[PDB]
Amino acid sequence: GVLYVGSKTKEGVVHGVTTVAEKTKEQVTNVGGAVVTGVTAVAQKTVEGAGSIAAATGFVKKDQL
Amino acid sequence: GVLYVGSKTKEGVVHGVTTVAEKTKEQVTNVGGAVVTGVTAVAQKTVEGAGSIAAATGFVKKDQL
Amino acid sequence: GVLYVGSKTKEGVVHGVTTVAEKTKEQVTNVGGAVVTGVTAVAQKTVEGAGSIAAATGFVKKDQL
Amino acid sequence: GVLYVGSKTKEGVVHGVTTVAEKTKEQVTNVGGAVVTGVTAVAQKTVEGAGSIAAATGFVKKDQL
Amino acid sequence: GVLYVGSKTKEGVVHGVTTVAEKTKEQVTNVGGAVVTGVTAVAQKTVEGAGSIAAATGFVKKDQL
Amino acid sequence: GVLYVGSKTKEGVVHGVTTVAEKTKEQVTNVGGAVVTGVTAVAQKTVEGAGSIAAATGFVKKDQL
Amino acid sequence: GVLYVGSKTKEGVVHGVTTVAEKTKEQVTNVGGAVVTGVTAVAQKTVEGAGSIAAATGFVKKDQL
Amino acid sequence: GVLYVGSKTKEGVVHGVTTVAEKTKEQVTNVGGAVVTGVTAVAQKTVEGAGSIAAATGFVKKDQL
Amino acid sequence: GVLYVGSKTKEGVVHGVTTVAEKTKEQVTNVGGAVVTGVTAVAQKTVEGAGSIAAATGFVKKDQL
Amino acid sequence: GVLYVGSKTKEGVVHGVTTVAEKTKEQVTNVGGAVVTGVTAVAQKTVEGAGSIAAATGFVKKDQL
Repeated sequence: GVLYVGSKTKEGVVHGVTTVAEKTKEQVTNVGGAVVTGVTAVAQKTVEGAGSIAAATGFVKKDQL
Repeated sequence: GVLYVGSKTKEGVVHGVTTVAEKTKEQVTNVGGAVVTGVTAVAQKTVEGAGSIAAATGFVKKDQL
Repeated sequence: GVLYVGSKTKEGVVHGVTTVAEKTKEQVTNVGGAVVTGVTAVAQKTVEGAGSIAAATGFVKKDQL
Repeated sequence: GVLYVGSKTKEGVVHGVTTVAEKTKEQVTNVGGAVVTGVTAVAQKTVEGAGSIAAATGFVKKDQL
Repeated sequence: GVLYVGSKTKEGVVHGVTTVAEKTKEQVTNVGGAVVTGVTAVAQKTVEGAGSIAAATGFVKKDQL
Repeated sequence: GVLYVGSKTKEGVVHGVTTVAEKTKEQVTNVGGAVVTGVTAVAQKTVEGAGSIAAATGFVKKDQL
Repeated sequence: GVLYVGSKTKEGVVHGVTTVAEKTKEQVTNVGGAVVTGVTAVAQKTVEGAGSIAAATGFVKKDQL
Repeated sequence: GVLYVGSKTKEGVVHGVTTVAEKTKEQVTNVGGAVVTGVTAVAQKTVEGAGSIAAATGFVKKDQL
Repeated sequence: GVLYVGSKTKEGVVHGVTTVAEKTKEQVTNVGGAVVTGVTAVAQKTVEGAGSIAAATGFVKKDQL
Repeated sequence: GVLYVGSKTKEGVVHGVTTVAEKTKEQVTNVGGAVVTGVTAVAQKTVEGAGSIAAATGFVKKDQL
């Protein structure tokens, strides 16, 4: 069991990520893959089970078992 | 069991992500894949089960088992 | 069992994501894939079951099992 | 069982996502895929069942099992 | 069972997403796919059943099992 | 003299001031003065003349010359 | 004289001041003065004349010349 | 004289001041003065004349000449 | 005289001042003066004249000439 | 005279001052003076005239000439 009393629990918390990103003449050319160019924020508590993937940012899988 | 009393629990919380992104003459050319260019925010608590994927941002899978 | 008393639980909460994105002469050319260029916000609690996918932003799958 | 008393639970909540997005001469040319360019907000509690997909924003699937 | 007493539960709630989006000379040319360019807001509680899809914004499926 | 040609002049312009102000149990007790608690927006071009006051927000004067 | 040609002049311009101000149990007690608690935005071009005051926010004067 | 050609002049410009100010149990007690507690934005170009005051935020004067 | 050609002049410009100010149990007690507790932004170009004051934030004067 | 050609002049410019100020149990007690506790940003170009004061933040004067 789990018991909290009068507590202030902050679990999986992302506070105030400030970004001032100035670019000029940007070019991106992806080809059949995965690209992430930006602010990201993932918060998780519990992930269970055989063969599990959690908060996969930019994941690429080619499986041929 | 789980018991809280008088608590302030903040689970899976994303607070105030501020972005000031100035670009000029941006170009993107994706070809048959996955691209993410932006502010993202995912909050999760519980994920269960065999073969599970949670909060997959930019995920690419080619499976031929 | 789960029991809360007098609590303030904030589960899976996305608060005030502020974006000031100024662009000029943007071009995007996707071809048969997945593209995300924008503010996103996903909040989830519980996902269950074998072979589950949760909050998939930009997901690409080609399965030929 | 689940029991709350005098609580203030905020589950799966997206509060006040403010966007000031100024563009000029934008062009988008999608071809047979999935594109998302905008503010999105998804809130979910419970998803159950084998082979489940939840809050899929930009999802692309080609399955030939 | 589930029992609430004197509570203020806010489940699956999207509050006040403000957008001031100024564009000039925008062009979009989709071809046989899925495009979303706008403010979206989806709120859900419960989704059940084998082979379920919930809050699918921009979903594309070609299945030939 | 003043001459404009083909111009886009934006003089004294206040664009899109967004406010999400959540309060709880506020109390104000003014006594014989000046109080401003709110969003304000004043735009002016030209003010002329001896002894002039322009866009006075919260002004208090007791003059006994 | 003043002459503009094909220009884009932005004079005295306040663009998109975003505020997310959350308070709880605020109290204010002014007594015979000047108080400003809020978002303010003043834009001015020209003020002329002996003894001039422009965009006075919170001004207090007691003159007994 | 003043002459602009094909220019982009941004004079007296305040762009996107973002504030996320969370307080709890604030108290203010002013007595016969000047108080400013908030976001302010003043833009001015030209102020002329003997004995001039411009963009006075929180000004207090007691003159007995 | 002043002449610009094809220029991009940014005079008196305040860009994107981001503040995430979290307080708890704040108290202020002013007595017959000047107090400023907040984000401020003043932009000015030209101020002229004998005995001039410009962008005075928190100014206090007692003159008895 | 002054002449610019094809230039990018940034005069009196304050760019992106980011502040994450967390306090707890703050107390301020001013008495008949001047106090500034906050983010400030002043931009000026030209100030002229005998007996001039520019961008005075926290100024206190008692003159009895």
